[PDB]
Amino acid sequence: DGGRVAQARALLQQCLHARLQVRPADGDAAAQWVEIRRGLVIYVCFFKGADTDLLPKMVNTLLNVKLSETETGKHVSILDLPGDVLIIPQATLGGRVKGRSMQYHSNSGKEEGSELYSQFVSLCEKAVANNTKSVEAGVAVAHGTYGNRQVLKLDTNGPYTHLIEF
Amino acid sequence: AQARALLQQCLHARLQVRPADGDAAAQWVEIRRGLVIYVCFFKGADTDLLPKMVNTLLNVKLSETETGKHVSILDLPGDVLIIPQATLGGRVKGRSMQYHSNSGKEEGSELYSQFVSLCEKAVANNTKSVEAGVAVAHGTYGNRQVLKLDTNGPYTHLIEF
Repeated sequence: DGGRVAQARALLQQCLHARLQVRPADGDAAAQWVEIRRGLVIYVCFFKGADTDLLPKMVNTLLNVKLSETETGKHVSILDLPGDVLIIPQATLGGRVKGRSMQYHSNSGKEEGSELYSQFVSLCEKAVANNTKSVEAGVAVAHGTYGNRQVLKLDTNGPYTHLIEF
Repeated sequence: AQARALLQQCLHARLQVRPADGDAAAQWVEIRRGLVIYVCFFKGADTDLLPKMVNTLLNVKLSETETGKHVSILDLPGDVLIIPQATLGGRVKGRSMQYHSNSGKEEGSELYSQFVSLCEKAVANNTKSVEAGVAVAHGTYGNRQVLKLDTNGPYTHLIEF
């Protein structure tokens, strides 16, 4: 691969339930939240200098990878389970250790990463909306607010965590 | 490649360490404010590099203080929860995963135990950790890792060895 530099990183966990803060408390206004039920949590990090075709490859790969356990114990995709999807921006996955600190030099800048993040979210939403099984079961796609603290509670039957690099 | 570790910051975590057996309820461990270390060991991993691996993970600055600066889990100080997680070594192959480079049961189990033991020893040799009564807890190798996790931002990092 000649040292071809990575383009993104995604971490995938299975959940029974997730609750994610989408706005922090602000004075008299309480923090605001989104939840999902049984489903897939995708944590995403984008790197500088990636191909124009990265996002549809990521959507296709991640929604179709067979990581969700059926009632028989067989592994299917989130689209086939079917289940919810929660997307969490997680640029820290790009951090590389230097002494006792992390460096994030390969990470997309705030504007680039924000844009890629909104786009990724929207493509996932559409892909789920194109999927018959998902639509008919009423599954939902939820997502974290870019730039915020990802206050997350997660309930699992084994997160079954995988990492996929683009 | 020796190993992969995934690190997440928590306020609380609860991990099933024995499944329910008939009448016998599931058994569990917990930590409070702490670090969750998910670990995967590859085939051929050198046991003599495990102390350094422990050293790297317990001393990396990922835990937030009230002033917003970061310190290791030993300086925070907080708890440590170690979760076996060889799925982290999976490589995507179309719609499936391949785990070819992961240690087998015999080798994996042994590395895991040794790592756990070295983490315990490292915390017990840390003055600040001992003064505060922080605990190291660990999952059961090869069981289903039933986990509840409560975070103020998991702040998830990945470190390769």
